[PDB]
Amino acid sequence: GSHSEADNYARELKREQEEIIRVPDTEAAEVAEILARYGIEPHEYGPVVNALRKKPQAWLDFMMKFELGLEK
Amino acid sequence: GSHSEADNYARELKREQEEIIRVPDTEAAEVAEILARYGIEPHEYGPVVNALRKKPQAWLDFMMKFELGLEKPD
Ligand SMILES: [Co+2]
Ligand SMILES: [Co+2]
Ligand SMILES: [Co+2]
Ligand SMILES: [Zn+2]
Ligand SMILES: [Zn+2]
Ligand SMILES: [Zn+2]
Ligand SMILES: [Zn+2]
Repeated sequence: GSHSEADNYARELKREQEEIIRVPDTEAAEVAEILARYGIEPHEYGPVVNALRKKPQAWLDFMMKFELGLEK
Repeated sequence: GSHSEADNYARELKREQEEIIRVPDTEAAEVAEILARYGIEPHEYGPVVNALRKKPQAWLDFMMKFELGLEKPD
């Protein structure tokens, strides 16, 4: 039986959104840590992390592409 | 036969660093176009571009991952 490239991503998209809902602060922290890898200081990344928090699908996209390294 | 040419990474790492030198402005508007996809606004991302420009090593690694979707190894 079949393993769609659709199924794997929807399987990962589910997990991640259940993660945004159940522990949203932890997920913000994951964005901080990715940006702070690039010597970007909290005063500089703070507002970007915040700006994602308010646009949950964009924030979800950003985990998907930049935390997990998967695409649509 | 069995392959040993410098991999995509090693290649794009050369091209990205040169771009950063020759047209830094364009590479800066590249970050804006990337962050802008996720609804971030200039007042939000402006300082992040501004921080990266002042750190060529950071800026190269950022473009690699965010523009080209490749990781620094080790
Ligand atoms: Co500062
Ligand atoms: Co570039
Ligand atoms: Co370029
Ligand atoms: Zn996750
Ligand atoms: Zn997580
Ligand atoms: Zn090869
Ligand atoms: Zn380039």
